[PDB]
Amino acid sequence: NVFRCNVIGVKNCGKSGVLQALLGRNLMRQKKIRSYYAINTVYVYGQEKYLLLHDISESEFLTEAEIICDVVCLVYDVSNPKSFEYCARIFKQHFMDSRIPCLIVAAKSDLHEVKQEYSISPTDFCRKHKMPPPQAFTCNTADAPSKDIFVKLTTMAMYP
Ligand SMILES: Nc1nc2c(ncn2[C@@H]2O[C@H](COP(=O)(O)OP(=O)(O)O)[C@@H](O)[C@H]2O)c(=O)[nH]1
Ligand SMILES: [Cl-]
Repeated sequence: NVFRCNVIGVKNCGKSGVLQALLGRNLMRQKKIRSYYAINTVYVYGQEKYLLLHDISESEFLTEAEIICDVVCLVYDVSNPKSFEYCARIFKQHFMDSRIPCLIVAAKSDLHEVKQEYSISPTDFCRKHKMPPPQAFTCNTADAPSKDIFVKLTTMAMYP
């Protein structure tokens, strides 16, 4: 089965990097490339699934067409202290009452982590809203980026 995931975060938070990481391309190969969607096979419990990622550009609000999905990937940049505030805002605005599972991903984990300019820490925010702990991620690797978050996203997408 095919599952859809909306990747949401500020400009230059690493959304495009997440999509290309699904395609198995590290940051090194990405920067030598001149879509807002990405799909690949993801295996959960030995079974073949398809995960379709949607790059959602930073905006004031999301339309009903942008909201519908099987799982939401809230991406913030650990080197950008204003990145998580957007994720929290979008969540409360569209997904807090949607019964759609959300996963907060701390992208660019290879960089130095700074204090986010939000009243609630990303860790506390996840605990407050029954969400999994913030998932560390980076596509700036020697080999292909880890597909751990994609297995987890697909797993959550299989919720009824
Ligand atoms: N160090 C590091 N830099 C990254 C990573 N992912 C993206 N970047 C850099 O962040 C910049 C913008 O990221 P981008 O993928 O365009 O995010 P987007 O605009 O939200 O889709 C690019 O110049 C990338 O080189 C990462 O995992 N590690
Ligand atoms: Cl954007």
